[PDB]
Amino acid sequence: ELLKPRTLADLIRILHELFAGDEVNVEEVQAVLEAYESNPAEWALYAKFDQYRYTRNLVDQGNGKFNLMILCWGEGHGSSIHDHTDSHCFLKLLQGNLKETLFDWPDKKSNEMIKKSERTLRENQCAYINDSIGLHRVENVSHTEPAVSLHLFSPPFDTCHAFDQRTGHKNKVTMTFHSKFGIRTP
Ligand SMILES: [Cl-]
Ligand SMILES: [Fe+3]
Repeated sequence: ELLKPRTLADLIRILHELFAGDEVNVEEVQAVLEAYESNPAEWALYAKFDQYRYTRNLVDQGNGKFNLMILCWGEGHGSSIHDHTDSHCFLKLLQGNLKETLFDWPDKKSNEMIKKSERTLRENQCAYINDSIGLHRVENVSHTEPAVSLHLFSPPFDTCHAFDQRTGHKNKVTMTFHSKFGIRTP
């Protein structure tokens, strides 16, 4: 029975219930993420920015079932085109706006990766992707507003691929945490 999360802590408690088993009800998880109304005071601890690129800030390890993290995007910061390592990805906006550009998996032949579509994800909205759907790039294209997003990855993963938009060629990337549980982790 899905109830509205009252706070980030309540959300986390509900997520531990939704991931208690071995499968994932994507629509329920997305609905509860969307229903949490972002409260900046509740997540300020995790919102640690870097001047030069976006940061990944671990919030909860989901009793091993998921990584819940907060990504902090300075003005003009964005990601590579990337996959999600056979995991679910839920992305909820906590502050600002992000542009999500979708791409299909490349063919073996070296070719330009052409976007399928793009959209603007707005405060409190929750997007979903997995490798069966395709690849994406996420960007804060704002010149004046930092963005903050809440990401849930299940199962957790520490590597993925970045794709060269010019060729479709992929390279393995190891993701690093800027902080864990509010503590800077150099
Ligand atoms: Cl992502
Ligand atoms: Fe992603």
